[PDB]
Amino acid sequence: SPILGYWKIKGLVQPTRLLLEYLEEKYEEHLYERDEGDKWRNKKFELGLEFPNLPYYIDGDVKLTQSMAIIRYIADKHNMLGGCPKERAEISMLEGAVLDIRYGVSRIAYSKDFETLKVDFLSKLPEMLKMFEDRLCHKTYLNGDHVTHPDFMLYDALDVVLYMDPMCLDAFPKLVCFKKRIEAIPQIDKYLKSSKYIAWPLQGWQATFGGGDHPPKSDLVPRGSRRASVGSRMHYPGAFTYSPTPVTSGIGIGMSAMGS
Repeated sequence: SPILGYWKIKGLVQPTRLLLEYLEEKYEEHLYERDEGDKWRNKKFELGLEFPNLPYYIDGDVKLTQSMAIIRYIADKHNMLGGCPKERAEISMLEGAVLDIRYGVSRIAYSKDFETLKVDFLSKLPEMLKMFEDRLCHKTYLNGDHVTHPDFMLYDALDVVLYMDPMCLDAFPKLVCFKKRIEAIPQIDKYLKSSKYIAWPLQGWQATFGGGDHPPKSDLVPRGSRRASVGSRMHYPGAFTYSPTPVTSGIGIGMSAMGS
């Protein structure tokens, strides 16, 4: 029996949590919360662990660690890494291209001036989110018709990003389909819906972003609300508060100029 260890947070072990789920895998995690920081420390080394750390994993003869060596290992056991050095290069490139955003936040997330480094991260994100959108043209998952580990990596990355700016995906309807498609997976459909699911925090309870015991909206910040309007409150079952509008006023119609 494998025992995945980590904190009771999304962190680095979330996507491996989504792969185990998706592969109907048997495992029992060793969750650690803020309180028991002393728990993991009087145990850390009594694990016969080569390179002590979190997330960890024990398959019996395999006392392994390192955040991403596990997810790949698990992805190895089932022939998911790659068949040839050619495509094994793709998965690692999708992997790494995902880690640029996953890590993008997890460097700026615990900083003092996250609020400022926040604007500059979202500035490169819409350029990164095109590399993944573009790649989905005629593709269920990043690598086509089958699922790969960097899929729960993109899902996780996409999930998190949607907390910084819940608008940074609109221009990307193919990435939103992608997310909605992973969630539409039974094994992933009955995990995000179980107790196992760890919906918070995003990083660590000590993270300026994705931190805390609760996920309220509280802070965050808009901008385009300092100008005119494009809202409407007519049959728009929203959720946030970005009042939509109508497509035109009926049909094409052209011409026109407006007035004020």
